[PDB]
Amino acid sequence: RNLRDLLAPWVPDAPSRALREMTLDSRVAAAGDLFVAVVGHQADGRRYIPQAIAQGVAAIIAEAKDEATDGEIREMHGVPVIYLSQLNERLSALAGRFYHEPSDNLRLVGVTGTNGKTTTTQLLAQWSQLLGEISAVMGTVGNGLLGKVIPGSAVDVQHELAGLVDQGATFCAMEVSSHGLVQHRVAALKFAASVFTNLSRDHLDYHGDMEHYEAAKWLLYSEHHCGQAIINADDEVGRRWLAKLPDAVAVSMEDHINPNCHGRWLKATEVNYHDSGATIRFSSSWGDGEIESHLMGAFNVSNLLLALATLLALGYPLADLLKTAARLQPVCGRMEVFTAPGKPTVVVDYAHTPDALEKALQAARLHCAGKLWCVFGCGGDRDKGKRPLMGAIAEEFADVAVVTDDNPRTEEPRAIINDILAGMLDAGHAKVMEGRAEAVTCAVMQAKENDVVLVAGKGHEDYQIVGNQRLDYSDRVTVARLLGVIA
Repeated sequence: RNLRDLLAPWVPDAPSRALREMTLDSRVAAAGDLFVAVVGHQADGRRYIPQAIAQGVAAIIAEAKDEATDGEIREMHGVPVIYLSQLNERLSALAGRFYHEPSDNLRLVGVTGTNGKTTTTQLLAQWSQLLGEISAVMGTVGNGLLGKVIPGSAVDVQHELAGLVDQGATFCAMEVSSHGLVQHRVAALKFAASVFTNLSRDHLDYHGDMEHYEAAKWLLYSEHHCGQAIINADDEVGRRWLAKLPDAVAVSMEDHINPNCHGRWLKATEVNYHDSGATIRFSSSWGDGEIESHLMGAFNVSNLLLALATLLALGYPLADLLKTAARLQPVCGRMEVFTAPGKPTVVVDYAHTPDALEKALQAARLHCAGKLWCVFGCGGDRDKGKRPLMGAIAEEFADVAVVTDDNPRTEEPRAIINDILAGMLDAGHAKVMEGRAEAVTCAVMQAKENDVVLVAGKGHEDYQIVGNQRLDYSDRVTVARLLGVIA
């Protein structure tokens, strides 16, 4: 890493300096570092140029706005200070070059949209790895090689990606936030593929507003190296964009493929939702097939189909994808199914809000031939507002509501339960059982073979907070033990 080589594409004959790390934060800028001084929200890193120099940085790259001409090379206390216009816009490119273009040295897939981003990202990484990649994820959860995810600027994005390259990653599935995209955080990344789980947004009922929204986003995407575009056609905006993008892949499970266009497509033709997952029959421009998914709900059918279409577009053979599909697993604590011979199906899900609980129950229902049971509670010493709403939801969308404890903390456990019951039309029809373990057991042992039991609120959060004590407890382990299987 040399300053001169670093800047060669933009500033000829920049001074030669060995560079250590690249940072935006003057507080950590150390001997040999490249400090980058940017202007943001009510912030100007140029203020800290003296501090960075005093700390022994090798060089500084700074925003030119109001202070210098683009490419102007200055010298302060012997330290090169090079000014660049539109530095925020160029930061990704600058960092890309600093870190030896990590996105040129693995297959990067970007996933954007409001729903299904996390799951689709995980499925991409999982499936590619089953096909022989060493895969990684970058997301809100965290970054890392698959199964080693560690819990944000354009520089951090490039740094992290370079870290993954160093660890031997050949494939990375990256969640891209709307905000991140707008702030140029992935501007210089070479995406092999871009997955659009949806393109619609709330608050755009005015035609003028939808037009502006689409224009802003279209402009943004036009400035990125998106690679192959894989678009959910069950989204209204998705369909409109597909009509303008003849090389994009159209994906649907609700009959939104237009065969007249002769483009690439993938669609579910039928789904059988059963106890252990979904049997998904699909047709595609690559051929037809059947996948045995071990994921639950209609949304996860969509997420799987998006991942499949993406990997097909990237050239992974259909036969190999089909051969590995049955090994795709649920995201940790998310609609995780446990089945056992002659026992009810049990789903462990993290849902702990009204909206999430409703979605979870709707998903579980699709796999439920018999009665749907819902075992849940609400956290103590937190906002009480959700309590009656979650009560109402369990009553409406499940057949049997089993109300129990979920991290009561220092609050009277039965008071929390009463708050939940208060939201129900017929509280008397709910089952109340305290001791969460006991409640789970009640449901599992009483449910019929063709019933489904949703155990909501925790996912893989393996503790129960009672008073001030974080007690060892796991829904997954409790469920597995009851069913005679291994969590």
